[PDB]
Amino acid sequence: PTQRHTYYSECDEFRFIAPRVLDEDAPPEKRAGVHDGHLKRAPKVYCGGDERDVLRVGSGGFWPRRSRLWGGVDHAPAGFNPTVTVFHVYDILENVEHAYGMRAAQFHARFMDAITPTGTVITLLGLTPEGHRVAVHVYGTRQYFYMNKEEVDRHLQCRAPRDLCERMAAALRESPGASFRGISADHFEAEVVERTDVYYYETRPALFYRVYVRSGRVLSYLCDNFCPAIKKYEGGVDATTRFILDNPGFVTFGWYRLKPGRNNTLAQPRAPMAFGTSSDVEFNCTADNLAIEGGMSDLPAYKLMCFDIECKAGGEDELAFPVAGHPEDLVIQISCLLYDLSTTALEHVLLFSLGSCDLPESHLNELAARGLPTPVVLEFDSEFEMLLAFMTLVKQYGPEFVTGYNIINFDWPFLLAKLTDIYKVPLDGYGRMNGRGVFRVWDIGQSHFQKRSKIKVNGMVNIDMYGIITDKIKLSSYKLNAVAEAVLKDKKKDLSYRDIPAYYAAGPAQRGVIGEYCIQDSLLVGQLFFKFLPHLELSAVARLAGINITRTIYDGQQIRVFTCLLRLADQKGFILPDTQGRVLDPTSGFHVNPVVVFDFASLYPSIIQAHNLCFSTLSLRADAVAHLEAGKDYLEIEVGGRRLFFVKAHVRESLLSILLRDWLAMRKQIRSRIPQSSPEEAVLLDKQQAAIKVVCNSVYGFTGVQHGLLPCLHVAATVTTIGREMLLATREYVHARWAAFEQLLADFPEAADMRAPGPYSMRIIYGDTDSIFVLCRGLTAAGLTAVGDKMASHISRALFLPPIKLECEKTFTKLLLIAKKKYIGVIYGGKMLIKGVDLVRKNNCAFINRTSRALVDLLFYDDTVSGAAAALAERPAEEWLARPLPEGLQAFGAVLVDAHRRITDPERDIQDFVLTAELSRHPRAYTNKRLAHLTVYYKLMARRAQVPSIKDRIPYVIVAQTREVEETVARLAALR
DNA sequence: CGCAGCCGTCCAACCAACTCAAA
DNA sequence: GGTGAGTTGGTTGGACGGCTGCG
Ligand SMILES: [Ca+2]
Repeated sequence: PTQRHTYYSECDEFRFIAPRVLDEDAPPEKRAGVHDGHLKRAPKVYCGGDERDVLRVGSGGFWPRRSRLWGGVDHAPAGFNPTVTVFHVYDILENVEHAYGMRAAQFHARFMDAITPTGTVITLLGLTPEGHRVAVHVYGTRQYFYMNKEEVDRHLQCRAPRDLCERMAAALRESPGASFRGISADHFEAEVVERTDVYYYETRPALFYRVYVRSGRVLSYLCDNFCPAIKKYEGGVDATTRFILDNPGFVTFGWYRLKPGRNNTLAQPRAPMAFGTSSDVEFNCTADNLAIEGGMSDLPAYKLMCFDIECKAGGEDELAFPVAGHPEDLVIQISCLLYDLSTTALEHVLLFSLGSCDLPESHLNELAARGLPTPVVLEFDSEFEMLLAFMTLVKQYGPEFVTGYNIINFDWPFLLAKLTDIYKVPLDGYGRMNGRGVFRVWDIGQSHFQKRSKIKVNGMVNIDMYGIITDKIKLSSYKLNAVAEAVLKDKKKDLSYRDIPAYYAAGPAQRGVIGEYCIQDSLLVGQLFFKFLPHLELSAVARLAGINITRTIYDGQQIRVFTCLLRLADQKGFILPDTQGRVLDPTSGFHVNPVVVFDFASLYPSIIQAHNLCFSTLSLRADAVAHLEAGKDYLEIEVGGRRLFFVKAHVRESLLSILLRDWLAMRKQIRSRIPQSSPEEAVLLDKQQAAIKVVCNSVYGFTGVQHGLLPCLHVAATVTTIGREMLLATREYVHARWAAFEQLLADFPEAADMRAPGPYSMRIIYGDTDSIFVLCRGLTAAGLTAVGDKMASHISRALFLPPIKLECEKTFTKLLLIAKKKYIGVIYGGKMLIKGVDLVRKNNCAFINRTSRALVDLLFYDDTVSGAAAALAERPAEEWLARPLPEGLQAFGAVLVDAHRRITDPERDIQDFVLTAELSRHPRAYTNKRLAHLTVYYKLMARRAQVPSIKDRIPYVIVAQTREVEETVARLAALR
């Protein structure tokens, strides 16, 4: 081939690592540990009693393939050549081609020029509607950056643009390493343009050199090593972003059409021996050969692989957590389920097994009954053969989407550690590209218990359902079984990691039980994936933000806003510089008068719009605004000690304000269609409106993150300053206008029915970041739910400006304020809401958890306890030491007395009082020694001097000093 | 009877182990 | 990616108060 394929298509030799337990009639002395040594035969697969080599492609293969090429052999049917008109892009790659490298391919001159002598090529990855895999390579996208003309001319004595091209070329030749060679001024194109720096209102338009560069590597050097005295603009912008922004309409995910170019040129199909990727067909084109295909929105037949690995620790402890760098800690099985992402149908069930494995009739009957495919079990003699066969599947079937549970944190890191460290397989050919592609995992950072990681593989969207579900569903435990019982309501089986070595050693039937359990977990995760449809959300954000779905997952929130801002800033002639290097506090207490929550709809975005906040409307200096009129043409605001100014929208409209304005218009338009739309559309529209929400809410954070892409702490500080002043204005208005019931009634004549017995008062009692809680003494809760909408409306007219809206969320009938962001309350509908508090403690026993709930539930649902709890707030805490406790709390005390009785009673259901831990270590002293579970294992409290199981959970219950348990532990301390 | 020394008790801070959470 | 797991429970050290001994 023209570019070498770097994945394995042939293999004669490998490091054979396999458990000695797989050898039949081995004596017990040999039936332990692993073989580890080289073997000189082809890697091999056994399936249903047939054998094939792993890397043999042809008829009879034990797993499906969607690969045209294998090791440069074209396995397409004779004369295969599908016409491509429309195709759906899901991911975009950017790579440097060199005309010299491609000289043996049959490419037209108009492509060769765009890579002469080098150039970035954008590769669109997709399917046709018939399910043919396509790559379209787009030529001609130069990256570019700007520098101020007067600073450049003065700094390095340039007269005309080709001088700057020579200066940059020289700065490449003279690099500290030999990293840039073959350079000329022609690697650059430079032109003079007029632009304005995005920062500050006073800033004049100036002449900049816009410099075009052929490679992101060349750019990254000039934007760090060349004239660092001169500030640079948009040097961090990648070729993908330039491609998406420079062509109106274009998207990183969606349907496209091939079409004639400006000189009636066409896309050129590549020959098979010139393919860059594992695709059925490939094309060269330029961006004028492309258009969006409007009216297509159905996803094509992409394939999803859901996978899960089982591992067995092979060292001195068979029950320790396995470590990939220890050769003897093996991958023993991999379940791999292949779905069609468009129909949601499970198409294949593959189980890779080290050692023979016979799946149970029970399991095979259950799958057949559920209508699912019959599993193919693939058996391997060694761990290398298995990992190579899984990676061979990944390259040959090429699943566009991959999922699993903790696949980023464990399964991929363990596999790729094994493949790179133990075995020495180059991963750069195992993605969509045939070599030199990204295939990498990395650790997030200093996070020691929560080991967390990211992955990028070219052309493969990794979505981990652990990430999706932790980001969505509030749960006590995120173990996959706990999630299956919570989300799918489905009580599936367990096999412990402690059971696995005992099962694995027994024989093929017991290794089958490991298979059943492994398959079943991948099925649960597939069902979770197609419940949440997370690809549709990530797709929606990718389309909206103008970034690929890969960056949508693995990069932060900032790049989303940055890319949108960059498009808009360009339209308006701005350029973005490359970044260098209290009365609201709750008096805690219990309220039995209704509490209305007012809450600002999207406070920070609505402030940004209302007050026209932006980089480009800010000023720090009065002579910037001395020609304008105060209050009319600009806002003045003291923020963090500085006097900031922001010109109002009719002087200059904020770029942030325009982004937010336009997004919220789209969100309305979509949500207006949802009730009319067909149920297939209704889910898509729901994903679109959700994508817009997360992008809007990220604007505030984007400005506030220092050393971010485009920071402006003055805007973030003004947003939060205005937010604080708005909450106090809300409090002052509410207190001043509605001091007396008559004033409320004059504004809302409904209040005549609402009026409850006793004194009327209406006071703010808590104020969050963007909500206010109003204690409505002397009003009934029922009508107050409705009057709150009209109050919130009236406040939003009297105060504030048209993008800002205060809304009535909810009415508590009873509320316990505990602290900032901690409260419990019962809503008017009877539902209890708990915020910032856990009433069940994970380390406590059932007796304590249930009794804790009983006390809180009684405070909220017994009005006698509620009223008496309100009476407590009449006095300081110390005075209730002297005075008798208020009448009505006796029923609350009664639950404590009852629970106390139930400790020291016969017929104590001891099972409610069982604490628990798993011993895990060896059972002797360590440091702290007296760990309860050790003294109910080793120095056993109640019973004989040893306990059978070292790695499972010790149940234990505390008991009285008795001159019997004392003697037991005090003598066991001597036995020791 | 007063003062000094020693012992006991209480409080605060730090360190270690468990938990998921993958096996 | 910047903060460390939270959490608790046990152990050690320091301070304060009370009782006993000595002058
Ligand atoms: Ca997993």
